[PDB]
Amino acid sequence: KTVLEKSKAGAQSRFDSYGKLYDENINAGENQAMTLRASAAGLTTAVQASRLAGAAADLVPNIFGFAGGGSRWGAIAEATGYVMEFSANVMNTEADK
Amino acid sequence: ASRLAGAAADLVPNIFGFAGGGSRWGAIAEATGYVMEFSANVMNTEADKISQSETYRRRRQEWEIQRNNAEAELKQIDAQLKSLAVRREAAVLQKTS
Repeated sequence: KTVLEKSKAGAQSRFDSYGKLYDENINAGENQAMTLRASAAGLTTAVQASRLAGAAADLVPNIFGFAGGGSRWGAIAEATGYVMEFSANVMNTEADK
Repeated sequence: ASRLAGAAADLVPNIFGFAGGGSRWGAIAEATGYVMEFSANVMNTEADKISQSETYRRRRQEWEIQRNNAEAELKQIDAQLKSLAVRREAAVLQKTS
């Protein structure tokens, strides 16, 4: 009986240890790190978007004033700017989270 | 930070020299500098210092479980040695019989 009781205690230790880890899905440190990356990602995205929008201010009137594709020579760069600077970056950011 | 402080210093007469928001075209650059060079930068930096510490904490937790498993076995074995000793005495009594 004593041997079985020691076995029981062994299983009980494992049960409680895995129970606790299971319940504490994400630790405090892990939550702080996730929070910081999420905030940094938001800030980073805001910068990429602000930086592009700032530049866009001098491109928009050329985009509007000229007609054509390759012949405008600027609308494509701004459109592709948005696609890589913002859309691709946001998708990858969300995928990582 | 020192690289940014230099770049930010260049904007002081451009920020406090103009009343307005985005139309200033100064503050945007200062904000893109600060937010990406320092705020997002440091938050991500700390996020990895934190996850590295958590990585080690999780590793210790797994080691704690394995140590405890071994400990439980040591206790079960001592209990088994005791039950065997009793069995041995019974064998001695059988010899007496």
